[PDB]
Amino acid sequence: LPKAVVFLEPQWYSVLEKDSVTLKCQGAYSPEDNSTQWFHNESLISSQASSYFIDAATVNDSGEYRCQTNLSTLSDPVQLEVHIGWLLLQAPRWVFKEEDPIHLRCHSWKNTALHKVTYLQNGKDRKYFHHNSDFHIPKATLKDSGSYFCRGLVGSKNVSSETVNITITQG
Repeated sequence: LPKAVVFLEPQWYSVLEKDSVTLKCQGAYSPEDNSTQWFHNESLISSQASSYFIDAATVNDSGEYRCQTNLSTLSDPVQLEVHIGWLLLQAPRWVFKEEDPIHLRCHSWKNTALHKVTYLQNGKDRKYFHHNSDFHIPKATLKDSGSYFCRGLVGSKNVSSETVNITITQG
């Protein structure tokens, strides 16, 4: 009767190439069959462990991920997106409820450092940071809906991220 769940570790749905992602399956097992079945898009993959680890993500790792065990039925789809760029604005989801926490992160490419970071909403500055820190909105309002992106300096390069559209619902 219980359904399995796929968790992303770290919580970000959108990753950049070369990033590490661990997809966890939460299900029930019986001593006879200890394996886990993983599904990429609609196709069965080779991983039989509790957690599927992607050491260095490629564009081919994008898509829907599902999992099931012998005692847990097929899980709901979990989407993973892989981008190529100097910067990326990450969030746990793109749809939030009102009074819900929003954790945004301005993530730069592997082995690169970022400074003079600016988080923007609808073309306007929300928060500036001299050094790379995350952007936290503990309680989301209806004023928090819109187009977000982050801009910063990777050494000398003035680079901006692609747009993420955040939707805020009431119920």
